[PDB]
Amino acid sequence: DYIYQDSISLPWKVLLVMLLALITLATTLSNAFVIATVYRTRKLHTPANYLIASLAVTDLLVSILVMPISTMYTVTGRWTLGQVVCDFWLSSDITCCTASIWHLCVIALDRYWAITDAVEYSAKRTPKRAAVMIALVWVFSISISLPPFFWRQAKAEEEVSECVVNTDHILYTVYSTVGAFYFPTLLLIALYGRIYVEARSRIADLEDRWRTLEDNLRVIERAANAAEVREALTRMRAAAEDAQRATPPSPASPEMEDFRHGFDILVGQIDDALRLADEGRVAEAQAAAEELRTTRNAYIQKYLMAARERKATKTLGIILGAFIVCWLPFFIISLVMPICFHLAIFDFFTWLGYLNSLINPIIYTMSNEDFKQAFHKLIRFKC
Amino acid sequence: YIYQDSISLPWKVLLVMLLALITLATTLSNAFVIATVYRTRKLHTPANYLIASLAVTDLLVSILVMPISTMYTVTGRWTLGQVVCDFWLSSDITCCTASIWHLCVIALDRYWAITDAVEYSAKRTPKRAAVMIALVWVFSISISLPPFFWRQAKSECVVNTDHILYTVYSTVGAFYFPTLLLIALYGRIYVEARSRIADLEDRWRTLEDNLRVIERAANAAEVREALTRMRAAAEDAQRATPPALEDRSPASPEMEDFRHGFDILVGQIDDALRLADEGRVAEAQAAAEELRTTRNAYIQKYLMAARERKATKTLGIILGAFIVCWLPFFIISLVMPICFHLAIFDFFTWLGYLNSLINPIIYTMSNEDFKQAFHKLIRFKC
Ligand SMILES: CSc1ccc2c(c1)[C@@H](N1CCN(C)CC1)Cc1ccccc1S2
Ligand SMILES: CSc1ccc2c(c1)[C@@H](N1CCN(C)CC1)Cc1ccccc1S2
Repeated sequence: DYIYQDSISLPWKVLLVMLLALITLATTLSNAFVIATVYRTRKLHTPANYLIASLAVTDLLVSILVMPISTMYTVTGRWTLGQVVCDFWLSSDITCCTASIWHLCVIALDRYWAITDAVEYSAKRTPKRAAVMIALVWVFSISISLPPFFWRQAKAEEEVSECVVNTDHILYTVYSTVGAFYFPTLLLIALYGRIYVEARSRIADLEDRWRTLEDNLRVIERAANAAEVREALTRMRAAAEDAQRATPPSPASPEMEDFRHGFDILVGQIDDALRLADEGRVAEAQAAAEELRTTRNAYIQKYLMAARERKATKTLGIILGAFIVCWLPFFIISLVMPICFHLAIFDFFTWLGYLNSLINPIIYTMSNEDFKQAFHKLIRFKC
Repeated sequence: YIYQDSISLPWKVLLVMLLALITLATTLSNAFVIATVYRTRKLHTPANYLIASLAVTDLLVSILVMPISTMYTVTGRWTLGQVVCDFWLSSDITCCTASIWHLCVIALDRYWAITDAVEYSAKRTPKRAAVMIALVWVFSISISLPPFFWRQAKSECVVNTDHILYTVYSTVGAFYFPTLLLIALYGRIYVEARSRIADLEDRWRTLEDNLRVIERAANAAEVREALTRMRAAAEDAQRATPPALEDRSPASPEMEDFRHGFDILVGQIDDALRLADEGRVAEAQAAAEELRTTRNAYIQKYLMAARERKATKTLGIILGAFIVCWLPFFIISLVMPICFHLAIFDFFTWLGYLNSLINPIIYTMSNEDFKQAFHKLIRFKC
């Protein structure tokens, strides 16, 4: 029994409490940054952003209930706080960190329902629905941490020298590891590959509907009779109609209302250029095609931003990517620990795992343009 | 565009040849085991009954799954229709699931055989082994049952991706959960074995040093002090039961020989203590020379514990191979939806099936009962 913390000198001990309390703080500020931004901004009050808020709540509770106590226990190498504190430290640590994974999946589940059931769930999605999901996330995270302590009743010790999870029951060693990490993690990897292709699909959908509207504008311009024109317009009508069915979705930006109003305008123009041929004016419908092209240049160069909506999916992929690299090495290494300086690196991937609670809100700021401007506004880098 | 069409007929033939070889080798290997168990009277145990039902499982892969797979892989098309695609996946999922869970039920028996060695030796019957077999199959079934329960409501054969819920639940409950169970049950028993060898490897160091002492000892106080600690070492060696024999029957003939061997050696310590009371010391040093000869014969024979830890390691090679077989399938399966690629996905499916071959061949290579059973069959020995 040799604690390696003793070999590490006082200069580095200080640097490490400094560094870890920095991380602890950086996490306390970043997640507080998000929760305030959501609550204060009326624009952002959505069942979508509540999940994002309750995620930062969770990651904030790591920087509060877990991370500073870890800061002590990691640097020192001994647990001075006793048994009942060792209890709630692990309980909160598993529960918070569990809830942060399950808030991610409840987020991606809402994003799954926002697309596939876009028609259905837009009515179903209330704050109550977002709230009940949040409640079950915490409640599950609790009942993951609840089993170790029900069993602890047989032995009682006056003094405590160390605080790590119970390895007595293998049953709840696996159950926790999987139920808390593996299961909802693999869930998110599945919900990403799901929605990544969904985005890839609906963009090919509308890009093909654009090639319809693009080529048929060339047809109307080049068509020498009234029949080839209406033929183009009828294929443009059914294309704009089909394109309308598929919509990108969370705060729906003013620009996006403008591309949907850009379609109702465009369909308004297809209805007029048909009335123009009914009036018998063909070379006018070829001037109405010069018109549609200007509406195209107005709204569709702006629609070259549905291409951004697909990239807004990739950012959740980067969360998933970061999330994994953070926690997985812990869960890789934790199972090999009994067989396998080594205890130093186990302590490391716990912090690397806690580092997710920092990394989750900073991504939203970098990725999401709502928060980035909220961010630029606070420090005043952008007027 | 299906790439099976680009692959030429000569290689098509080599691949049905290779896969049907694997299909056969698996049909042969697992039948080899099941026959050996039933036929050998020595081997009839609830322990090997589990080992048999594992080979049963792996045999059903070489039957229900592998020859049908052999076709669908080489051609690239499923000609057999809907109701066949149903039972092919059902059997494939159920068998391959049962093979992971027969492994864990094996390691669960090995866990209860060691840690609860006192308790479970009475609890372990064939009935106890059998009910476990049943729940293994039953679980494996109810993993394959949901796709079909749900399709009732509403050219190629692959698993249902409609419910992401049961895409995951199946992937985890059938593979990830019990695999991680086995990795945990191995790290459990690997250290458990390391512990019981270290206990008695330390007891060896006690009785060795105290023999140096008594050989270098000049007094009755120093000798009797040595003898008391040698007695209590044998008594404290008796609280700890040995791992090779805990997996055996607790009352085995080999076990009584090491416990009676302790009673002999302690009986020898009782005379050399009584010898010091009479005032005879250098006679106890003729008695100490006597102790060394007896101890070496008994300890070199019990030095088969170097073997018990290694008999655990053979499950470690199974766990190791098993994972290397199936994991790449489960690595790739999650990356497939996003990410020529379908060629290698088909490959780790066969590499996964290759486990059904690799499981019984290990028992032969590892277990010395089968190795001799094998040499006898083919007439390897003159
Ligand atoms: C096999 S040991 C094990 C099993 C389950 C869980 C953990 C560790 C948990 N640790 C983290 C480190 N902390 C010092 C103790 C609790 C890791 C985690 C992370 C995120 C969500 C849920 C969980 S549950
Ligand atoms: C995400 S796709 C998926 C999900 C669950 C399972 C499989 C595949 C299973 N495959 C293998 C290939 N075979 C053609 C069909 C069944 C693989 C396997 C292997 C061992 C034990 C249980 C299982 S259950």
